[PDB]
Amino acid sequence: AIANSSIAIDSTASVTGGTARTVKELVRNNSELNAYIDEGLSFQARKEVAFSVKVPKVSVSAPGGFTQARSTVILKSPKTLANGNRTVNTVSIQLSVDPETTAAEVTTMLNAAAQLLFDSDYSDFWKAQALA
Amino acid sequence: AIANSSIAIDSTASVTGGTARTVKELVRNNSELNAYIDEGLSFQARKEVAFSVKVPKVSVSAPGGFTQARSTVILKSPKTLANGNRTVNTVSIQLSVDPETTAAEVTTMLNAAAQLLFDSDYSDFWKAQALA
Amino acid sequence: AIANSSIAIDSTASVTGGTARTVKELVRNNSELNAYIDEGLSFQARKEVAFSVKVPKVSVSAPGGFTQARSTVILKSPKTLANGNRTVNTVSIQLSVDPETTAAEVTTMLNAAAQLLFDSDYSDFWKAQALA
Amino acid sequence: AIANSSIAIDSTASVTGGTARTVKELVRNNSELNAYIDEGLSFQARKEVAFSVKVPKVSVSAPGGFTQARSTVILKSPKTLANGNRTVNTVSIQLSVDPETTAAEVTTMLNAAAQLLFDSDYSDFWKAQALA
Amino acid sequence: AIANSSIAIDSTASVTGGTARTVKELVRNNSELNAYIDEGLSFQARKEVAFSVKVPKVSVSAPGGFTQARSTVILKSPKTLANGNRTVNTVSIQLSVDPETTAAEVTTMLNAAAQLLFDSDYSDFWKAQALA
Amino acid sequence: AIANSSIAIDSTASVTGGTARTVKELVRNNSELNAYIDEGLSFQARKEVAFSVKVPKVSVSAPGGFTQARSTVILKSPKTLANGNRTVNTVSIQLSVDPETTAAEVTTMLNAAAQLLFDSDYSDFWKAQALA
Repeated sequence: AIANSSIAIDSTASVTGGTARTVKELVRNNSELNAYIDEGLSFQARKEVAFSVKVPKVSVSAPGGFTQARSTVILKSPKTLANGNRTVNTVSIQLSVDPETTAAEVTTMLNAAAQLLFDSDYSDFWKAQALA
Repeated sequence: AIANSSIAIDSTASVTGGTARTVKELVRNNSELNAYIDEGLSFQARKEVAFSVKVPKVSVSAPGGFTQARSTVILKSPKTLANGNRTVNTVSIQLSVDPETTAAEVTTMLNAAAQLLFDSDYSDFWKAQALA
Repeated sequence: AIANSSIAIDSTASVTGGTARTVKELVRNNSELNAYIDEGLSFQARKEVAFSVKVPKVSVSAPGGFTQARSTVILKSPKTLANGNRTVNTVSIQLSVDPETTAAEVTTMLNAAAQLLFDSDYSDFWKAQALA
Repeated sequence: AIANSSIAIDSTASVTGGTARTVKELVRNNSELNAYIDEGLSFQARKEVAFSVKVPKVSVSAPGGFTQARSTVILKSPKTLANGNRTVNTVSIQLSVDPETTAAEVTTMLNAAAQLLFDSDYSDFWKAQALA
Repeated sequence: AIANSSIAIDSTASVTGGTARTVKELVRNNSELNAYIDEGLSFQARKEVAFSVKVPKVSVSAPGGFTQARSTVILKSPKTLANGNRTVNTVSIQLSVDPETTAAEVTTMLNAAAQLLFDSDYSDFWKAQALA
Repeated sequence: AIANSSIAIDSTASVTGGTARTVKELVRNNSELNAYIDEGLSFQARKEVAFSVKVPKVSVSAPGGFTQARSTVILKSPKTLANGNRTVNTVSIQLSVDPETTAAEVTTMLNAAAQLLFDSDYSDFWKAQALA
């Protein structure tokens, strides 16, 4: 259903229901912030999420003088299989903007990308792996 | 920010306001879709979200037996600089689950990851690039 | 200027007027803090003061026995030029005392150094680069 | 105390109390001016301060054509240890500005850097070497 | 003494002596956290307590799946001897516990372990090394 | 948490939870004392705490005359895991302090160290290894 879909641009996103958890910080080091979501689960099945930041550096290429500012979030979800082996399902979110980018342009990018992974038109692409 | 933030697990995410754009496919093949968000803009200033897919491959030495079902989305965003040059800002979202994962465990991961895109708690992390 | 100038040793330095900004931490680790003075500016035009630290290392062939306690601060300041390029002006302050130094001696040193930053006598030296 | 601190930007700094000394100039050569603060002390315990200037030169890199203009001040504080060996405690202040920088932009930098080493919060960073 | 000493298991440990100091962190380095207790002492005579973690790593050995989660706390209390030189008196504590263990057991173990070091029975053991 | 945690120096540590068990010694071997807490558990499920002393030895090095007097306590709490096997969760404590130390400072150190392990700020550090 990635075809004539629909997405609201420059819109406010909200969340209703669910169970409010808490992101507990574990270690901040090496431009990385390791944390975990507290759902009252065991250590082997947590919801660890890692926040990392890559600050821009001066360059000669990169038309504007500096490399892009990258911000990456990886959410880890341990899954237990039928046999009993443990696997981790991950979602990575990486945002690379030029340092000249305004906060309103980043907000538009953030909100449009949020609906890209919760709008119903993309359900089969994420779950069924269906391009059309 | 990233420290004591709350995320509503297994909630419903919606959108209000904004302008409804259609998204129109440009090019296909192979296991790779290319589209663009139509908002009445020029050819160089259009959004252009891309959709990639990596099907589960039958491995041997892996949990479950197969490799993971990778599904990537990249939203591009052209921006013109103070020197007149042209660059692109991107948001890359990769979902990597095992094929044994159910749709409901995937709908939870997407909703959790979508919240760390638009939740007000993680704003200084994306725009100010402030880990804490 | 630098010739017959007067510096008030062991005085009290204060500030009047101006706008009170908060300074916000960006990134930590390791023995290196990074912050930014928040004055409602864009990401490329923010102050961004950084804090470094070198702890006293126990040497052998040194006065007192250990190496010196180094403490560095670098205030950055973005500036755009007449050709549209971006550069950074910096102020670097390094304090290097022996571990046996008392707090009042460090207070005196910091007061003298601060005086040799804002005293009207040393204005041509910083801006006009006039040695005398 | 480098966290939610406070600094006045574009403010006037003043000094009260203390004992007005005099900076007597010793040697002015090689883009350097050696001087000493006169407190009626011995030669082995003076408050020697060195002023150095590094003028910009033409370049092809350095986006604006010139290297930065640097002004350095080193204040030396002889300390006598318990055993009896003599060490020197130094404070370096290096200001590097692009030559296009206005005098108001330099004044703002100087005033912010002044409070960076006399505000009561950073007292823990300079003496205790405490990042937070 | 040690023999026939009584320990109250699963007990709340209070404390009432006053002199509420503050643990201020200094550096972080590699998966560590070096802090110090702010009591107003000298710079090289303060009590620095260091924290460290050694999060479990998935092994093939370790009958239970993988290594334990050890947490260390070293409290360094410096001392000036009569002869004149300096020495540090340290108190290290480690918590090598299997990651599957619950938080109630850890609280039980922490209380039982901390029930030593202030119980009157062990006073001579900690001070005079009176084993028997 | 660890940052800005308060510890009350020179404090009386009480305990009120009940369940007054008894430490019964088992063996002595070489300058050691292996005991166990009598809670009615099984033979290989009881908690054994081992005490050991390492009295000073007159050296030529050791700036203070001779090595420190160390006292170790290891609390071994056994645990049966879900997989079925058995493991031990241990809490070791050491007091390597210089023999010239008075008993008052040793008591201060023991109170400060035992003020950890039951303080609320360090709960997350001991349980989830939440350094930051």
